[PDB]
Order: sequence, then C-alpha cells, then structure tokens
Amino acid sequence: SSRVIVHVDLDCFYAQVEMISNPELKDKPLGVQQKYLVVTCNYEARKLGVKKLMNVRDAKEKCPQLVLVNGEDLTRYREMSYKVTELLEEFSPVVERLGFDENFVDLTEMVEKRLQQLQSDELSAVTVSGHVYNNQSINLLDVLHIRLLVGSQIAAEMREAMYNQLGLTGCAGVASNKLLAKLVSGVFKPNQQTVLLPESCQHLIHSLNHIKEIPGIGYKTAKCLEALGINSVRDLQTFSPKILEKELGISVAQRIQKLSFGEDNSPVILSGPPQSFSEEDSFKKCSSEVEAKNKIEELLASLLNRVCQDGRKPHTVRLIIRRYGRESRQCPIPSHVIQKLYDVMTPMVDILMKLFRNMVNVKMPFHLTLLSVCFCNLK
DNA sequence: CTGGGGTCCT
DNA sequence: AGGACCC
Ligand SMILES: Nc1ccn([C@H]2C[C@H](O)[C@@H](COP(=O)(O)NP(=O)(O)OP(=O)(O)O)O2)c(=O)n1
Ligand SMILES: [Mn+2]
Ligand SMILES: [Mn+2]
Repeated sequence: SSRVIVHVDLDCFYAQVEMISNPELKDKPLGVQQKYLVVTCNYEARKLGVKKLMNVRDAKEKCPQLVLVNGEDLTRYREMSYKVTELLEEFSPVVERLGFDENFVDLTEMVEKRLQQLQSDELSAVTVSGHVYNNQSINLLDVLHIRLLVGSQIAAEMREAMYNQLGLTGCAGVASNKLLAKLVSGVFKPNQQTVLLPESCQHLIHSLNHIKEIPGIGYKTAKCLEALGINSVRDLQTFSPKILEKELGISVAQRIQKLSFGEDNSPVILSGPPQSFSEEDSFKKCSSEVEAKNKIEELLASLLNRVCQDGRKPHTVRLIIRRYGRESRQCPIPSHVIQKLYDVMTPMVDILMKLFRNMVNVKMPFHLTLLSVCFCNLK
C-alpha cells in the first residue's frame, strides 16, 4: 500500500541558529566557519556568490564584506536539532533524523485519520498547501492525490509550528517514499514546500544531472559508476543488472538501481536517543604527546558533561587519529568508572592515552592532524 | 585553506 | 577496525 512521507530540511541551519542569537547578523551576509571552511552561509551571502562549504579565502574573495562566525562548537545547533525532532514527534511518534537539520515523518496513519473524519462535501474542498512539483494537475478523484494533499497540509502545519515554537524556518517535501520526499523538498528554497504527485516521479528523477545527487550514491560508488560509462540516471536505470552486481556487489547494485527509478521500500525508522556522542579537534600539527593528552583532556571534559546530561551510560570508548587515512582504537569502559559517571577524568585520560600509544610510537617523531574521542555503546 | 559531527554494514 | 554512506 502507498505511504505518505514528509522530509524537512532547515534553512542555512547553523547560520539561522546564529542569526537567532545575534539579530544584528540578520541582514548582513553571514558565513559559519569551522577552521578554513565556510560550512554554510545565510541566503544574503548566497546572493553575493557565497556557497556552502567554500574556503574562507574563496568566500571572502567572492564577498569581502562577509561576516564570519565560528561554528566549531555544535552545542546550540545540536540543542535546536533535537528541539525540532521532538516537535515533529508530537505529530507522529516515528521520526527519523538525517544529520542535524533533516527529519522524515511517516504521515500515512495521520492522513488516513484525517480523511476518515471528513465527509463527502469537504472531499471536493481539499486543497494543496504550498507547491505542487511540475505544476501537475490535481485529480481530486485520485485517492493518492487526496492523501498527498492532506500530507501537504500536515507539512505546512509542521513548518508553521516550527516557526511559532522554535523560530526556525525550513523546507518540506511530501511524497510516497523517503527518497522522493527528500528529493522534492529542496525544489523550492528557502522556507517553501513541494508535494510530488505520482505521475511526476520520473520527471523529478530525471531532473537530476548526475547519479551522485541521489542519496545512497556517494563519492566512491559514483566514481565506480563513472568508470563504467554511467553518467545519467537513465544510464543507471538501463544498465545491465548482472554487470552492475559483479562490479558493486549484490545489495549495493540492487538498491541503487531501485533508487535510479525513484523506488524506496525502506521504512521511516525511529531515531530516538543518540547511538553515540563524539568530539573532534583538527589542527595543523600535533607532535608533543602532552599536547595530545591536553587535547584529549579537553574533548573528554565536554563529552563527560554531555554524557552526564543524557542520563545514559556509555559502555565503550574510542580514540581516532589522522596521520600527516584514519585509524582508531577502542575498548570497553571499566564498570566502576561507568557507575561513578568522583574524578572520572584521570582514569579516562589514562585509558585513552594507552590507546593513543598503541596507535602511535612516541619514540619516533610523528605528525597528527586530528584527534577525536567517541563515547558509544550507550545503555 | 578539507569541519564537526552522525548512521549502519563488513 | 575499517568502510561506506548521510548532513
Ligand atoms: N558537510 C556538512 C554539511 C552540513 N553541515 C552542517 C552545516 C549546515 O548548516 C547544517 C545543515 O546542512 P545542509 O542542510 O546541507 N545546508 P544548510 O541547511 O546550511 O542550508 P540549506 O541549503 O539546506 O538551506 O549541517 C556541516 O557541518 N558539514
Ligand atoms: Mn538545511
Ligand atoms: Mn541539510
């Protein structure tokens, strides 16, 4: 049976968070910077040619009057992200997160209830909320069109509630599966919404100019396909199943070829509480071991506060480094430390330092470009 | 001048 | 422990 799925992506998420805190940034072009990367920027900046994930120098060069704010601490962004997720969970309990600013909600049950409440007179009165992709004509006698229109109404209610209770704006897309909702949400940006009626699905899927634009096909998979003369959605649709499996494996091939047709049987999973907490630090150089112990101390402090806040306990710790391509060592967290979660710091530092020395030899000079710590295996 | 996070699979 | 993917 056919579902109704909604996808929500927040507008310039980090930048919008910053503009809420410091309204003086509301009308100036704003970029959010982590080290040498303008990770996002408000739409004023995008008018002047700034783009997401530009270099700082490319951003200032394409817009010298750009105002930069540091986004290396994701605390406020994370808080807001979960405020949005909890808000959406009021509508339907089952909400799936995709990173910090995107959410999927399966509206099927809700839509059915709303239709059950309706009589025959108002069925003619049902109207779309927001955009209809490709200006496709609505057939009120088509039940799928009716249900998707109801989904557009619920989506507008969600966006409005996000603005009224969280001051956040974003785009939504309503479709029959997660792939099509996520693809259709970004058609009209920012702070708009689009519904995709079934007849336009193929159109939407062929509007893409390369397969990498499909969620599920990343850099590596895209490269492997590029090497096979596959450059369009149709090249992947029309490629031979057997050859594709032989090159990419069975599961990957079948799934991504199903995606090239706009098909997504995957359900909306409940994300719930985080499966892991982590902190990262990048830098130009780290070669003094006591420097590394200081960085790990710093990461550990914040991680400890966050773990304390959740009220859940991690049963595993990891340490990740990058050498001047990424490597990690993990180990379980001793039970008495877990219970104490007391100067839990010093034992944690000792453990993570033993892992560090397992990874890298202090006797030989070394050059590390990233130190990250992860508390996972939460219970 | 290539961040700082996350998920699940193998 | 690493690898693929997502933002
Ligand atoms: N590679 C990435 C992608 C996103 N992000 C963060 C910064 C973004 O503000 C936030 C949301 O990512 P995004 O939706 O891809 N772009 P953003 O929401 O900023 O603007 P829109 O174009 O979506 O309106 O995740 C990141 O830190 N590193
Ligand atoms: Mn966004
Ligand atoms: Mn996003």
